[PDB]
Amino acid sequence: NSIQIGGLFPRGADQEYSAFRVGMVQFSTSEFRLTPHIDNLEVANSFAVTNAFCSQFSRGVYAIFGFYDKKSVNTITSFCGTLHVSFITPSFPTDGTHPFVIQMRPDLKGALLSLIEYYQWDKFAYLYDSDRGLSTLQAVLDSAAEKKWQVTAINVGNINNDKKDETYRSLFQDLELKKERRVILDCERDKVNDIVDQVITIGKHVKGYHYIIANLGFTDGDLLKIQFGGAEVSGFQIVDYDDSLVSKFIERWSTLEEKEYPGAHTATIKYTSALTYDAVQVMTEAFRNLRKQRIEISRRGNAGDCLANPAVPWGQGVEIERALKQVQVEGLSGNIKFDQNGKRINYTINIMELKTNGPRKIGYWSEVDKMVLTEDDTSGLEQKTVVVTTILESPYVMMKKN
Amino acid sequence: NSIQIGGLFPRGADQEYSAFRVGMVQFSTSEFRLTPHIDNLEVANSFAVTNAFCSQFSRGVYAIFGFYDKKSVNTITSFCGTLHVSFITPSFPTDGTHPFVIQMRPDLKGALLSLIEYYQWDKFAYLYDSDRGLSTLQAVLDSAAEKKWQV
Ligand SMILES: CC(=O)N[C@@H]1[C@@H](O)[C@H](O)[C@@H](CO)O[C@H]1O
Repeated sequence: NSIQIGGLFPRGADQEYSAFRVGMVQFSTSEFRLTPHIDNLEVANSFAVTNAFCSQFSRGVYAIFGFYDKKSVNTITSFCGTLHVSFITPSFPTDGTHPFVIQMRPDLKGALLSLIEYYQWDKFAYLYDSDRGLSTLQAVLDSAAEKKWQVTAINVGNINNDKKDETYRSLFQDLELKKERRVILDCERDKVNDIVDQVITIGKHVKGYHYIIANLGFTDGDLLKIQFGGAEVSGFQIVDYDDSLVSKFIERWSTLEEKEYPGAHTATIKYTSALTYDAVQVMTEAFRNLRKQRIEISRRGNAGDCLANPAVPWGQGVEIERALKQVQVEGLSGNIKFDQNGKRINYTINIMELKTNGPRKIGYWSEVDKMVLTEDDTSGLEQKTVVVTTILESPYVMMKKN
Repeated sequence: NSIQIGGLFPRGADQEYSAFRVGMVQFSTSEFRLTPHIDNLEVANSFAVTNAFCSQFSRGVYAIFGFYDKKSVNTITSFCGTLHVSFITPSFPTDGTHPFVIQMRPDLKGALLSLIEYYQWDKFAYLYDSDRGLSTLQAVLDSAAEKKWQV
């Protein structure tokens, strides 16, 4: 029953962890029940990640669930490659094929490239943050030559917070040199709200400007401050609140007490936390399929010191990989299915534009069909005031007497 | 007075290791010396670098000369940054202020940003590989808007 797993959670991720415990209750059965070992660490420091991963490998876990930053992702991936320990995470996908990793986050690259091709953009800005890797940036730069775009790529990530008001105003005066009106905010939701706060201050949110929020959590941030500005805003949504399964989860989620489960009394859930809840369901059904297939997975003895030289890989970790990558269930992220590399496949991402009446589902793409949604004939406000420009020159346009 | 040192060298790098051996003989003095432990490894595997760093730390070296890739660099920086071990490298610099690291290679990007200015280039082609990295590519793109370049 007690199947041991390793848990690595950042120190600022409250809702992301509280989503893990709710998954532990919803998916626990009488056949068996997972026994997590949790340690809160600074995810950026890779030595602590190395120390914590070895702190789990010694205790004899069968799988590990955690996170990584740009600095620490290499530590996880290579340790899990030689030790055959399976790793499930909601953090960004690796920049290539890495085994013994189960990346719950879907590949956003195919969404953004297509979304730009829908709007027929041939010149746009792209403010990226290295915190989530430059895999998305390498794609737009690669596709810049095929479709003859002219990208204005600015590493907005490396900035300090005490000179933040001076440099952000200094940034848009550089974006003003080309008269740029098409920006892509490839940042995490926190930096987005920091950018959006400065966009209103200088006043670049009026009729004409068009932004893209290039992350899976469009509705997760605060969007009411540029909703009435007039500038069109796009984004991506993976946590579909239209579906019934989520509507059931939100009912139970909306009621819970916020003292025991921090960050849970709201009506929405972050795409990080939502994937955590679904990550439990993958680890559940994986060991469940290990029972039905009659496979022995318990450790023969002590795992030992992780720095084992020569390197010792336990053979029964392979079947845990093969069982994890055969899971095909339904959750908050639509269909959840994994390829031989652990990348999400068969998935569905919604495209949301911000209008006057709040968020609105307008499009969706798939790894086999792009930009399909036809059509959003329902809803619809039917309101528009066209802007006509002219010049005061007689007799075409003259001011009246009174 | 035999001082012990951690030596981290990749496999395909032979002349680099040659130069290290030459430097020791040229600078070794009569009253103290450098006693290196040389772990030849593949620099890309983060576990290997971790495994090799601890083999040097347990042997009790006083400083470590080595290299790093795009992947393994963060393994070195945090490991030395917490253990206070000194690391000396000719690999490309750290994108930031990481202590206990001695970067022998100087900052090339500032020079390239200036040379492009001298030739008065306004549109050009930039070729790069993701293996070495992209910090210079981040730099040319950082000043492509500021200086009106069509990269
Ligand atoms: C070919 C295939 O497997 N299609 C499935 C579809 O049947 C299912 O309704 C949906 C759930 O979101 O996920 C898709 O991947």
